[PDB]
Amino acid sequence: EPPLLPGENIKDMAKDVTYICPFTGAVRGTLTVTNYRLYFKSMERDPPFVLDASLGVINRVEKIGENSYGLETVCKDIRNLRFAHKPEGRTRRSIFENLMKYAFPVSNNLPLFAFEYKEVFPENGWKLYDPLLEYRRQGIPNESWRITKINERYELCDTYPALLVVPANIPDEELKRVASFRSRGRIPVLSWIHPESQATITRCSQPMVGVSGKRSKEDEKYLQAIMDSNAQSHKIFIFDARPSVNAVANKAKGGGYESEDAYQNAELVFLDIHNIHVMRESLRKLKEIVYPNIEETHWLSNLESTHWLEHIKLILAGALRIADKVESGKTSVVVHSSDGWDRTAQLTSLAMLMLDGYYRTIRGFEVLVEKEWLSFGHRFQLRVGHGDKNHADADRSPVFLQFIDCVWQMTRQFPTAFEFNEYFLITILDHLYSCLFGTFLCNSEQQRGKENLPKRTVSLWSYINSQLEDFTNPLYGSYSNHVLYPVASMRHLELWVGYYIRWNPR
Amino acid sequence: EPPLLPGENIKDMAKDVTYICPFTGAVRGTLTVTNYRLYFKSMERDPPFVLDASLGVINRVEKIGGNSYGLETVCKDIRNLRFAHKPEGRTRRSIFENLMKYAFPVSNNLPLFAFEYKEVFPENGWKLYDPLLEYRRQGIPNESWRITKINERYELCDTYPALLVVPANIPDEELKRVASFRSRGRIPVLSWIHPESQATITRCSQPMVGVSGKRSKEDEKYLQAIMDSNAQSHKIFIFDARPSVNAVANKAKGGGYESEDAYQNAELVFLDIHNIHVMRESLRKLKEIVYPNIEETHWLSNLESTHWLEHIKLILAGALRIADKVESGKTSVVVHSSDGWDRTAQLTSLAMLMLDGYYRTIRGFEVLVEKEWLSFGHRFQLRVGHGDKNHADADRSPVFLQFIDCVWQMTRQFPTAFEFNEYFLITILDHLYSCLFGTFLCNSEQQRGKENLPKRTVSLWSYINSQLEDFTNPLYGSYSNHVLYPVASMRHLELWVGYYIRWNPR
Repeated sequence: EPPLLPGENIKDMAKDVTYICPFTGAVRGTLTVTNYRLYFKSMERDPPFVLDASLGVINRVEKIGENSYGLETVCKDIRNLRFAHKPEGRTRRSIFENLMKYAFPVSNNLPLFAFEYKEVFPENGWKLYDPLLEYRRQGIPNESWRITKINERYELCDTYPALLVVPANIPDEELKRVASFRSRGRIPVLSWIHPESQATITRCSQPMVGVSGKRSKEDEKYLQAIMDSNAQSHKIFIFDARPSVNAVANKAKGGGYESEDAYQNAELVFLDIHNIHVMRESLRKLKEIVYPNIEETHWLSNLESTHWLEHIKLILAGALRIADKVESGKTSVVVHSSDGWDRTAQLTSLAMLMLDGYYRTIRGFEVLVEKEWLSFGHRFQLRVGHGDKNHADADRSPVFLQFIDCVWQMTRQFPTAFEFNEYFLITILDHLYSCLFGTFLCNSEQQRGKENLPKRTVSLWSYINSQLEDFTNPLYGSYSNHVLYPVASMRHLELWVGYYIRWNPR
Repeated sequence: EPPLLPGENIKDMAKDVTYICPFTGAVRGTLTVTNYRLYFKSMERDPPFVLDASLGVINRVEKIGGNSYGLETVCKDIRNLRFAHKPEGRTRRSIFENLMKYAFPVSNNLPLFAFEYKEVFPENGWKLYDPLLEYRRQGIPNESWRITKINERYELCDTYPALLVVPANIPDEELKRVASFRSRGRIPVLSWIHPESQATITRCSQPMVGVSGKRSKEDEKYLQAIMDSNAQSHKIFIFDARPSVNAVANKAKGGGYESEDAYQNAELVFLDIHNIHVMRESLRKLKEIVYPNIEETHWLSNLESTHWLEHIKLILAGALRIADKVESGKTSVVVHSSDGWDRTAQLTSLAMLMLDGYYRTIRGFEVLVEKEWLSFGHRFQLRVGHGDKNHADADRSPVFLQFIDCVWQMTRQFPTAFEFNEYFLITILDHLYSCLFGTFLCNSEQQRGKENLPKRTVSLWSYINSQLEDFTNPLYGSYSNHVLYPVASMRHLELWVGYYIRWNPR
């Protein structure tokens, strides 16, 4: 039986169930389903064979010689579990239907387990990010950057946070017109500012140029304002995440990019970072060659054909170029993609980790994610698909998992630079799927507000901070050359075996 | 000008020579040729651009016409150097012909620079390996193993050492008959013995079975004697390095392997390690993709298509199986290949590094190489091709470089286990080509005797031991689980960037 959490109770049980381990072979024992997890335990071994998996990691439940009547569960953490029952046992129809029921609460009008979890913690992780204090830590407001309240009721842009930082001399009536030219109203707003130089990383969605080469004076002058806010007003850079050919296909459909005609003091650079469907396919290919068994002779070329490490390379390379342009070049940059909520989050949050050691602290990382991922409107419910049985949904993608891989890469190249360790990163990716906490539910701050998550769920980061000992890097604290420059090369980057090939007892 | 060694003098010089670096571009300065090296130096940079390359690393000197008038030199350490002079300068015909002269002393009846080198060192590295003392360190002679003097005039086997250790009850007249059945007289002689168990690693060439299934009673009974010498007289193992199909092709041609008919108490295992021409091709492919510039997008699959790491895997896997069979299985083993001097040296010396921590000490490694590579008749002159201009020779192969790569792998998987560091391994491979030292000249102990190398040349290991703290591993000394078991997997093994991709200043 499973050691139960507060709020968690057993919806089903089954004896003499066989799990077929592809490493250790067939093994028999007891399969429990709760409203949070799937537990399998076997006293036919020493040490006892244990399978402790939250329902949230389940992507599909499939019906299925020796041991060929049972259940397969495709998991979101790079494994499949498959079980066997008996033809004269008849538990399979009970266990299938209760997994199907409790694995997919959103599909079955049931509560996610985050809402039933009644554990208490010493700190409230929901009070850890204060938008106003984080800007203060950076020195905002100031003479060039003011806080507007125009979006405190989500009227300008319903997938942004309440408080937006914008250039001081641009007033609220001009922002309304700029919102009409930026896809979904996602206008350029301050992510981060350099303390010594006043150079900024701002972020937005794509400009609505379209087939006819449309322009916006106020948008153009908005970008000029960003450039004008920097002391050494050299030039402004615009990093578009997408490949050129994808940005041009966007233009055919209403979107597009900043022409050098219209944004006369701007350099546009395309970063050749592909869209969500590509990344989803990439991870799917990677899962196929890594689990259950790795074919050794074609290992390197199979890995190449997934493109997983090429995508990781490009993402960090993009972040590197942005970071270098702010730090070395003293120049302000504007980061956008199509919708400015997947690739852009990756790009700003990674550049910000390079630039500012605050975000390398456990507490500062929890802020970084809350700010740039949650507050800025990354669509986690859609991207991860919590408790929803449409496994084929085209709107699912590992964009956030890709971010955490890129961070791991940085920890390997700088093992003294982060207060957190590898286990913290894995733990984040366990709770990205688990739905134990409310942290990664909903698609915007506004939805998080309406569902009232802070009063109705526990914050992941409340748990983490009760347990800092398990997550701290012992070697931390002696990297006072405060800017990190990792090497984005196929020789330097490694496959995160720790995460993607962890289920082998070896 | 070059800072000259004792015995080294300038045969030629040339001003306003341009070296074209494929990383940093064109750079101008002074090209010296000595009787040891090629030096290029430029005061048109800081820090001054220096090219310090021994003539021994030069594989070919090519004219370029007659910056497109000059010399190309293809080097043996995974690089090419190319120079430019002037059409109205006319130094090229002087520098070409003096390189051609001094780069290829064996082709031009001239002395190798090892013979002209008159530096003195505190220790004599030629007195470091004493065959008799190393056997004593192992506990030999003893009741089961005696030292014969039958080969002190090289009469039994002219590519072996003077002193051979053989089983005590086999007398000298039976060895003569066993030499007739083992290719080139390379009879099974003791490499290493277990202190606790009396299990042995012995080594030889292939048995001369041939098309007709020939047998040798005394050979068969010789192997029985080896088995009889072990306490727990389990069974004897014979590890043939070659793939099965290569051993059968050998049998068609006079050679072959120990049949289970004739060697009734023996188990034969084939290790699927390919021959010298394959390995040469593998490194050639690897040189192509690594120098000058690496094509990043197909990096992994290009590396796979060299097979370099597959060969490294199989070699270490073979050593692993031999080591395991002695340590865990308490069983004696017999290692052979075709000639028992390339693959066998790789296999015994690597197994011996796993089994005995003495050989992991700098001093012990110098003994390991002297014993199993030099004394046992690895043909370095032919395999490396010292001062010889026949670059296409089919008898050249990186068998020893392959060994050093395998050792590097082991240092990475056990960074506290070896007293030596990466720089020591690179330094060994620098002096494998340099011909500064006498250590890697000639093809046998007998040739080394005739040419009288100990009185006429400096030992590489005399230099190393003057300079131990450049070669010492700081983390050494806390691995008292004394047997190493590396993992021979394409995930665990790495491309030795340090050695093969070192010429980039990055």
